[PDB]
Amino acid sequence: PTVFHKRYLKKIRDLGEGHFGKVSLYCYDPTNDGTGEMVAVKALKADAGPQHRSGWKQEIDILRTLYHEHIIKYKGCCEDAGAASLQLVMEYVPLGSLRDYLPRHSIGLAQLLLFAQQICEGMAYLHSQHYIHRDLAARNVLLDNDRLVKIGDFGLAKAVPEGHEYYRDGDSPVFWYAPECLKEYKFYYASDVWSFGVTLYELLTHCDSSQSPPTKFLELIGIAQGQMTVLRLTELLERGERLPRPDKCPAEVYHLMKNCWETEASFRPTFENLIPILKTVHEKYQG
Ligand SMILES: O=C(N[C@@]12C[C@@H]1CN(c1nc(Nc3cnn(CCO)c3)ncc1F)C2)C1CC1
Repeated sequence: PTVFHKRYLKKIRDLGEGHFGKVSLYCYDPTNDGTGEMVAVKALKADAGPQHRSGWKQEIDILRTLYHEHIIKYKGCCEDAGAASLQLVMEYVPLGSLRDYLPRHSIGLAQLLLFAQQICEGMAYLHSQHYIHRDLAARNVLLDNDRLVKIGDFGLAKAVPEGHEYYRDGDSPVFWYAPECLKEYKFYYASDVWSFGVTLYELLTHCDSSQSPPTKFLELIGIAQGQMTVLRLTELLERGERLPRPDKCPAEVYHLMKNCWETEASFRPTFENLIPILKTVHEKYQG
C-alpha cells in the first residue's frame, strides 16, 4: 500500500539484473539530512511484453502478502512512469547474495547449515501460502548479517492451482531443476526441494564458479550438443548421476543433498521435514 515519491529517490548502484528486471540500490531521503533510508528497487524493463507485464503485477502481489523473518521485506511501490508500470521497493539487504558473498568470505560449516535451515523455514512458509518459488539458488539468498539470511527475489514464483499438486523458456534455471520440470513440464512443491539441494550444494562449495551447477553439468554433457543440453541433462539425472560431494562436506549433509535429489519427487522430504533435521545437524557442528 505504501507509496514512494520518486522525488526523494537517488540511485546509488546496481544490485542485479535478469532478462526482464533490474534491482538498484537507492537512497530515500525526504530532506537531504541523515534521516535517509537505503532501499532496493526492482523495475521491469519498458520493452517487456504483456506476459511479463502481467507476471510483474503478480510478483508485486506475492511480495505484498509474504511476511516471514527469512523473506525480503516489502517496503512499498512507486509509479515507474518511464516503464509505465510500478517499481517494487524493498529493504536493502546489506551483505548481498551468497553467490557474491561466499567466494570472498571463508565461512564455517555451522554458519552454512544455519543458512540452509533459514532457507527451509522461508520455503516451508512460502509453500504453506500455496506458492512455488521456481528459482531457488544462492543468487536469490541475501545475507543481512553473519546469522541472518533471506529469500530475496520472487521473479518466477507462482500460486499452485486449488485442485492441483503442481503448476504446468531460455531463461529457465535448468541446472537447478528436477527431472519432472525438464521432462513433464510440471513444477511441484517437491521441485523446489530439488532446487534447495542444488542451493545447499552451492553453499558447501562457497559458490566457487568452477564448481557451479552449470560448470559441473556442462562438463558431463559436453558443449557440442546442439539444442540437446536439456535433453542430455534429463538423461544423466535419470541414470542417477549427480553433482559431486563438495570438498569439506560431511557425508551426512551430502546424503541429505542426495535425498533432495531423489528422481521420484514423492521420495524427497518436504521443507517442513527438513527444518528439525537441519536444526539437529547445525547444533552438532556448532559445538
Ligand atoms: O537482482 C535481482 N534480484 C535480487 C536477488 C538479487 C539482489 N537483490 C537485492 N540485493 C540486495 N542487496 C545487495 C547488496 N549487494 N548486492 C550485490 C551483491 O549480491 C545486493 N538487497 C535487496 C535486493 F532486493 C534482488 C533480479 C535479477 C533482477
